Amino acid sequence: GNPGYWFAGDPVEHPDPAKPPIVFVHGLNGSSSAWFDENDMAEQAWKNGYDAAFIDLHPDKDMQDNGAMLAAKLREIYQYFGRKVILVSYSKGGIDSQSALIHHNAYHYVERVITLGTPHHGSQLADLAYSNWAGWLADILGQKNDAVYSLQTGFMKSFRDQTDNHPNRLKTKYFTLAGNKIGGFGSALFFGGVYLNMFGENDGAVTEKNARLPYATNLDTGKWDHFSIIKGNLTFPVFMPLLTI
Repeated sequence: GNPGYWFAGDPVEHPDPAKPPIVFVHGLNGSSSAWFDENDMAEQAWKNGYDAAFIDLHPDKDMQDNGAMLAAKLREIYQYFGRKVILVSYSKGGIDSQSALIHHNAYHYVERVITLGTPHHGSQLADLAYSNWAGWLADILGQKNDAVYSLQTGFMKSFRDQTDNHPNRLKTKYFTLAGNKIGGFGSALFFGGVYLNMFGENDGAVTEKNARLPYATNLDTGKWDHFSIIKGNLTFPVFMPLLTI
């Protein structure tokens, strides 16, 4: 995509003050198109009466650069909607989200954060990419860069240390969703799944245990793989009750 660029979705037919706008945050090596290409998430939000905005952050930069950018654009989005937004963030987007709120003081603009298959404790596949490059691994992760590097478990352990004890952490409600379904036969997540099976239950890219935050409302592991977890028809109804206050 185009980093820094954000746009609002179609205006809701029947607006509701009880329904905060949702800012959708993509993952690693992605863009706002993740919510639209072969995905009905944008439609799920709009048809259920939710206003929304979609942002392109860096597909190739770490949570610090993405956190700073996201925090900057959240100020503009807050001004656009005239109220606090909910973040629905996928994969690395969940980490960029926390960085924005905690380390870049974006908490002022956000009601709550819902993370979908975010490797909050790092990716063993990212560890593998920086030890053994696999052809199939490029399909799950994208090509090696600062963003993939920032997903290593060692790097994430350090991020966790500096974030989980920060005073700003307590100012926002966190919710996590995680999958236990490995990629279907013929998908790159089949390989990632059987590899991650050495570590535990996983969605083909992130282990269920690494997709959680100690202080978050950790929603019961669903039968989703890393790609199916962002499919609107599958997970929007699941986190829809959380889209309140």
